[PDB]
Amino acid sequence: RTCGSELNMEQIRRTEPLKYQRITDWENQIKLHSRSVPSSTILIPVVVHVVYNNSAQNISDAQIISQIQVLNEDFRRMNADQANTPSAFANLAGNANIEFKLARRDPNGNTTNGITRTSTSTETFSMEMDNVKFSNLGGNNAWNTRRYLNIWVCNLGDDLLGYAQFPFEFQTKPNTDGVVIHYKHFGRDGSAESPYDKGRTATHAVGHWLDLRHIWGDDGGSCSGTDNIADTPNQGGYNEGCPSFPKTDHCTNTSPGVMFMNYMDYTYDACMNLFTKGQVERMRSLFDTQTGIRREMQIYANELTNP
Ligand SMILES: [Ca+2]
Ligand SMILES: [Ca+2]
Ligand SMILES: [Zn+2]
Repeated sequence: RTCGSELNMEQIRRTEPLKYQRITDWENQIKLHSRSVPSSTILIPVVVHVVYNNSAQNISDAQIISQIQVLNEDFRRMNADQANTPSAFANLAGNANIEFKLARRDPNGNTTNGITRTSTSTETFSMEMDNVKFSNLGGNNAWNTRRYLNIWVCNLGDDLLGYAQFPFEFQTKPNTDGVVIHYKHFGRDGSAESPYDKGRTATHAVGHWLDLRHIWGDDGGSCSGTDNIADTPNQGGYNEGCPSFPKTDHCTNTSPGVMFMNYMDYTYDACMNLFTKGQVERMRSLFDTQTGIRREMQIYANELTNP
């Protein structure tokens, strides 16, 4: 598994002090136990931009709808494989109470099914250029990122499964906010290629878009980086595949060990089955009705997701 949304804090501090200051300011300013975090289901209008250079990349509506279903299961703890969560970690599992719905009104007020399809001469898209997010670079412009979650689906290449933009970048880069997913790994079963065939590449990416970091701290394997979530055990490097429970490492060397089945690890889709309650608090805090960076998304979410 490969994702382009690392936050290697040691590297950022050494090379980009303004970015480092923005992240530390971000972490100092989060108020998880605020009275103005909504208690109700948070509704997210989604628009999926299919950007395709061949027929394989022009994935079906059924395939896209299955991804929306997977997001609703994972973000509402309605995933059947929650039965796989070790009992030692089950008391920490969270229900984000976030719902996703394809948009039914586009930004100019036209009716839509929430899926855009754009043909392109670009053979492979680059995370560095973010070219998939711009019509003039062969991709497709984002839809008002204060009101829609944009999910681009394209050919990212054999190595990258997806990438997201973090919320601390929203103020400086609002037009590229959203998530990009490799077309081979979008939706559940169907055209999705094993072992990333259960729609978890988007769950993981959407977690980044909702302020979560890789559980091991993007620190090359050390015990020094953090994901800023206390209820995710300190972890060395990423886990891949599907380890056996319990897996201990040099950072958490006692049972129940590391939470390799967390969506924010790098394990196979079928190996993942939970967010924690700490991760859920972080995600929902973005919708704080007083200071939540994504609070405007709830104002017209109902109108934008009704035909
Ligand atoms: Ca942690
Ligand atoms: Ca680590
Ligand atoms: Zn990631």
